[PDB]
Amino acid sequence: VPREVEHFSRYSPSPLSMKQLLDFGSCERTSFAFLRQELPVRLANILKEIDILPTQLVNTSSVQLVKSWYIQSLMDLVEFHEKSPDDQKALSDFVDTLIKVRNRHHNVVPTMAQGIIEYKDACTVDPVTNQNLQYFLDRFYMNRISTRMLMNQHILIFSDSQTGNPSHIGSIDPNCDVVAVVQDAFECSRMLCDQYYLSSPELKLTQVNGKFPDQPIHIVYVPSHLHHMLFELFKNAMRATVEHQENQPSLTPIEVIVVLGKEDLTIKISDRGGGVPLRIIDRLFSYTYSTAPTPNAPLAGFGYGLPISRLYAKYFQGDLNLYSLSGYGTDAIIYLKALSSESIEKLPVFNKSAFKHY
Amino acid sequence: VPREVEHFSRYSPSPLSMKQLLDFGSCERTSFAFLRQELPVRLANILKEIDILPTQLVNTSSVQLVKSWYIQSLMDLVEFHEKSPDDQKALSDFVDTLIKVRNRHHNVVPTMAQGIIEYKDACTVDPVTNQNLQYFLDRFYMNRISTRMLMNQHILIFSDSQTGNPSHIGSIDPNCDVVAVVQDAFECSRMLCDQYYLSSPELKLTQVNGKFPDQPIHIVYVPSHLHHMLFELFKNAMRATVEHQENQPSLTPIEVIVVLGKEDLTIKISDRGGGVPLRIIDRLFSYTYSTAPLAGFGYGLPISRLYAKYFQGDLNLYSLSGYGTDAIIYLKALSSESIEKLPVFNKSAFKHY
Ligand SMILES: Nc1ncnc2c1ncn2[C@@H]1O[C@H](COP(=O)(O)OP(=O)(O)NP(=O)(O)O)[C@@H](O)[C@H]1O
Ligand SMILES: Nc1ncnc2c1ncn2[C@@H]1O[C@H](COP(=O)(O)OP(=O)(O)NP(=O)(O)O)[C@@H](O)[C@H]1O
Ligand SMILES: [Mg+2]
Ligand SMILES: [Mg+2]
Repeated sequence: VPREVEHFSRYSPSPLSMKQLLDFGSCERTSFAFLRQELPVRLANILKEIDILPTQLVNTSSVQLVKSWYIQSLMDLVEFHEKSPDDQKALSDFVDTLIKVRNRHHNVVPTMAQGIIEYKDACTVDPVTNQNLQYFLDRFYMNRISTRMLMNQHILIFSDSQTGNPSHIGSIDPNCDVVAVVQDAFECSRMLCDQYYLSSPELKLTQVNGKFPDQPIHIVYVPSHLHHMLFELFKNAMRATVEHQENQPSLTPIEVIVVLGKEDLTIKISDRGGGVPLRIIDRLFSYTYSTAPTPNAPLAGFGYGLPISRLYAKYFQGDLNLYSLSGYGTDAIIYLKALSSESIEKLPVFNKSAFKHY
Repeated sequence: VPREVEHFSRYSPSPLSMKQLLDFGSCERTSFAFLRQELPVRLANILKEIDILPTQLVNTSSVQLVKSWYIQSLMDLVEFHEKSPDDQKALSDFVDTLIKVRNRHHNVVPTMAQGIIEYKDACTVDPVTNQNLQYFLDRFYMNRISTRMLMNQHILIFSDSQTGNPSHIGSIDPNCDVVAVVQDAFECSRMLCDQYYLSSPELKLTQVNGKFPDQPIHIVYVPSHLHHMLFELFKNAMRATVEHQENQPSLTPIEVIVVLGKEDLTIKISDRGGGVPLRIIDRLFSYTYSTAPLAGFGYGLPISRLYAKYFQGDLNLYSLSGYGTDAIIYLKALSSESIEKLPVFNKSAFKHY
C-alpha cells in the first residue's frame, strides 16, 4: 500500500450539503483548496477498504484495474498539494486533472460489476447472499457517487470547455422541476418497455404542493440523480405490470403522486404488477439479484436498479423503500429532503467500526 | 430472584405454530404438562430481564407490582409440577389457576407503561438506555401477548364454564373472514371518532384474492389480534384525517385494500391525514411518542406491530408528508409458517443491552 493511501486513509471524509455545493457557484480557489485534500481522502478511504475483500475477488482483473485507477487518481491529485490556491495556472491544471480523473473513472461501475461476475464464474459464490460483498458494494458505489459529484461540480462550474446544463449550477438545479423529471423518466422507460413488449402502461400523475398549495413543485436537487431513480423504478413497475397482465386485454396505468411537504419531497410510484412476497423484499435490494438473466439496452438483468437508486436517494439524506402487496402490486417510495441545507452527503468512512462489520 | 425464577429462566421459551395451537382441541393432559412447564419458563425469562433495567425504573412502584404479580403466578403454576397429568382434579384446578393468573395480569400493560413514564419524566436518559427501553418494552409486551395467547387457548378449550365461541378453536378461527374483521374494526373506530369529533371518515374497501381469484379471503388467524391491529391503525387514520381537514366541509375516506397472495395476507390502510415528516417516521413506533392531547399514551403503533410480528408477520408505515399515510399489515398466509416470535433471555440478549 502506497504511503499516500495509508496517510490519507487516516482522515475521515468531510460531507458537504447541497447548499454548500451550490455556493461554490456563487471562488475557484476555495473549491480547489477543498477538493485537492478531500478527493485524496475519499479515494484513500475506499482503497483501504478494497484491501479487505476476499482474495478471490480483489484478485479479479476487474477489481485490480479499478484499484490501479483510484491509486493513480489519488497520486495525480496529491501532486497539487504544493501549489498555492492563488496560482492561476495551478487552478487551470487542476481542472484538467479533474477531467482526466473523471474520464479514467468513467467505466468504474461497469468494471466493478464485471468483477463481481468474473468472481462468480472464477469461484464458488452467491453474490446475492454474500453479506460482506453487499456491504462493500453499497459503500464503494456511494463513495463513487460522492467523488463523481464533487469533481463534476468543480469541472462544470470552473472549466472553459465543459459547462453542462445552462440552467444548472454544476449538476445542481436550484429550481428542479420535479414533475418534469418524472415525466421525462417515464417516457424513457416507456420507449424501452415498448421495444420489449410492444406495449407499456400509461402514466397517471397527481401532485400536491403541501408547502405552497396549488403552486408548481420545485426543490434544489441533482436532476440526473432523480432521473436515474425514477427511470429504474419505472422500468421495474412497467415490466411487472406488463408481465402480470399479459393475459389481459389492457394494462392498468402506473400511478404516481408527487408531494411537497414542509421538509420532505415524496414521490410514490404504484403499480398493479403482482407484487412480491414480503420474505423476498430485502433480496430485491441486493446487488445482482434479478428475475431476469444477467445481460442495446436491457430492460432488466443487471440487478442494480434498486440498490443503486436507493444509494442516490440516501446520498443526500433521503431514502427509497418498496412496500408490496403480494398478489396485487407494489408501491415504490422516494423521499428527498426539501431543504438544500439539510441535504448533506451520506459518506462511508473506513474506521474500526466499518472494519468490525467485515 | 426466588429459586424457581433463576431455575426456570435457565430454559429457553419454546415457540408454537398456529397449526399446533389448533390441535389443542383434538388432549387436555398433554396441554397441561406443556403449559405447567412453558408458562413458568416464559415468566422467568422476562422476570430476569426486568432485573437488568436501570435501578430507578425497577424501583418504581409500577415495575415492582408487575414483578410481584409475575412471581406469584410463576409460583402458582410451579405448584402443579408435583401433580400427575392423570389427576383429573389437578387438571380442573389448573384451569382455575390460569383464570386466576389471567385476572392477576389484567392490568399489566398500563402498569408497566406508568413505570416507564415515571422513569423518563424524572430521570435523564442517554440514547443507549432509551434504545434499550424500546427493546425491553417490545420484548416484555411480546412475552405478555404470548402467555395470554397460550393461557386463553387452554381455558377456552378445556374450561368447564368459560369455553368461548364454539365456531373457533380456542381464540383461533380456522377460516378467519378478514374483510369482516376489517369492517368491524373500522366501525368501532368510527363510533369513537364520531363521539369525539362528531364526524368521521367513511371506508372504501377493495379486496383481491390472488391465491384463489374471485373467492372470499380467509386464513387461519386469531381474530381478536387482527381486530386490535386494525382498530388502532383506523383510530390513527381517523384522527389524522379529521384534524388535518378541520378547515374542510367534508372528510376524505379511508381507503383499504385486502390482498391474499401465496405467502402473505396484506392489508393496506390509506389516509389523507397530512402524513408526517420522514424525520419522525421511526419515532412513531417509540412507546413514549404521541401527539395526542380518540388517541392516548402512544401504544397503538408499537403494540400493533408486536401483534403482527408475533406470528411472523409485520407492520410498516410510509408517509407522504403534506398529503397522507399508508399503514400496512402483513400476516403469514400459511398456518405452518405462523410461528411465535418469542424473546429469550440468553447471553445474546444480555449483551444487546
Ligand atoms: N414493482 C415491482 N414489482 C414486482 N417486482 C419487482 C418490482 N420492482 C422490482 N422487482 C423485482 O426486483 C428485482 C430486481 O430489481 P432491480 O434491482 O431494479 O434489478 P433488475 O430490474 O432486475 N435489473 P436492472 O434494473 O437492469 O439493474 C426485479 O428483477 C424484480 O424481480
Ligand atoms: N395515520 C397517521 N397520520 C398521521 N400521523 C400519525 C398516523 N398514525 C400515527 N401518527 C402519529 O404517531 C403518533 C403515535 O401513534 P400511536 O402509536 O398509535 O399512539 P397514539 O395514537 O398517539 N396514542 P394511542 O391511543 O396509545 O394509540 C400519533 O400520536 C401521531 O402523531
Ligand atoms: Mg430495474
Ligand atoms: Mg394510536
